[PDB]
Amino acid sequence: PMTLGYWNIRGLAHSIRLLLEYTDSSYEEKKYTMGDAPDYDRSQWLNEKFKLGLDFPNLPYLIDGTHKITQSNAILRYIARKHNLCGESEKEQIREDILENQFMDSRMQLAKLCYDPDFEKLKPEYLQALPEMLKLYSQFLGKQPWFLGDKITFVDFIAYDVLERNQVFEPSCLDAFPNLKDFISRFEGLEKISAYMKSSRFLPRPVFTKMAVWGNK
Amino acid sequence: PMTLGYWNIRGLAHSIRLLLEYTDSSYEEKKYTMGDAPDYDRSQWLNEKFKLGLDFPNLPYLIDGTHKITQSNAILRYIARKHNLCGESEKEQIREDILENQFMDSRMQLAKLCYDPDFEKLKPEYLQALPEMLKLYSQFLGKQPWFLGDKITFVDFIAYDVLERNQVFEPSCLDAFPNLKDFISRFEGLEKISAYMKSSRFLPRPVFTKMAVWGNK
Repeated sequence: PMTLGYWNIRGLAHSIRLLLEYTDSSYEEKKYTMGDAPDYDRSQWLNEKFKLGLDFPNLPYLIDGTHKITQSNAILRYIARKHNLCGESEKEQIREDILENQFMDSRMQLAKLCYDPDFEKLKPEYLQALPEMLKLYSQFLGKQPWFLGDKITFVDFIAYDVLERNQVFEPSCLDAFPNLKDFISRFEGLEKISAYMKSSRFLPRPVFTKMAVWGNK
Repeated sequence: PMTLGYWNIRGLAHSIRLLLEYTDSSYEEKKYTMGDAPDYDRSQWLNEKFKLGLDFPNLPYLIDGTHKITQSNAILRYIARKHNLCGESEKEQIREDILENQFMDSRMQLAKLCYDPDFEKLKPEYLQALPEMLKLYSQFLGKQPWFLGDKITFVDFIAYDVLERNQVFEPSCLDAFPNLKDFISRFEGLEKISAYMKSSRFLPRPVFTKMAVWGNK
């Protein structure tokens, strides 16, 4: 079937794995392992990086027959397009493109902090800015069950990931924003998702690679 | 008409401006100025940041009637969808999604170097890495006039920007990659483009904000 290659990490493959699971996609996961010692060995990946036929070899990568895809957003969009989990009106396509990029911005702010040796000094700073961020997502979701209204689409898999992951980092962050909390419960409530989370193939942690100072493994 | 708000910089608005000119779009530019002294005064933007009705207030923004849009890729996509400067087949949509994100990564590698105070120490590393980056883009463009084949699309506006920008940073970088050189020439040769470049509203520099150690103004 399909092939999803990535580190044995949650990271950029989380929303991908959930969507594949949700759409009932048939796939195999090629999971790469990293070293621990001062040399975080990546030979397992680098050895076949150029032998899979990728135009821009990267992790994660999806291979579906003739289609070799890299870049997590392109991979999501690909599966999304195949199952109609995309925005329909231009109104919805706009929100989609905004959130797709907005979440990628949020995702990267956590990543920067969690890989920085000065994590301890920088963390409080992050936490003070976090509620401004969460407020805008809250404002945007409103009374809607999903981010583009009534129908679940690919952005919700992205949203879930970056929102839920912040809740592990700082457990109480979403408490002031009920609708965000409910979103997380509603997503996890979805039949295909809950069933997957109760399986042994889940993998919600480690969040980051072994080189991170937080959420590393 | 439309409104494009951004710093008085080339930056992330470059490819949007070009695409607006090319599509014959009518628009006004709300350009913001930054401070000089150790306090890079951004009050000009900050004062109205929350008064324009943006969901996720940010620069650049595009307001088109009821449509308020932030995130440069969402703005590009909005205009492109309007004038059909997008990919049609899934094959084209894939290359489009890959490229959008791949170009965004390239754009960010240069930005990080040029805003870094250790710029003079880091520049050598970037330069030795650049020739792997451009080769992948040559490989991908091949003998096609534009990145999705024969029809020009939005990714070409992104492409031109980051490729041409590297040529300003390092004049000889595209030397080994003729098709990339020709792409730049072909892009600049487009009627609406050349005309715009010969106008007083072009603004190809500064490349980065006043805080950049390179390309700053």
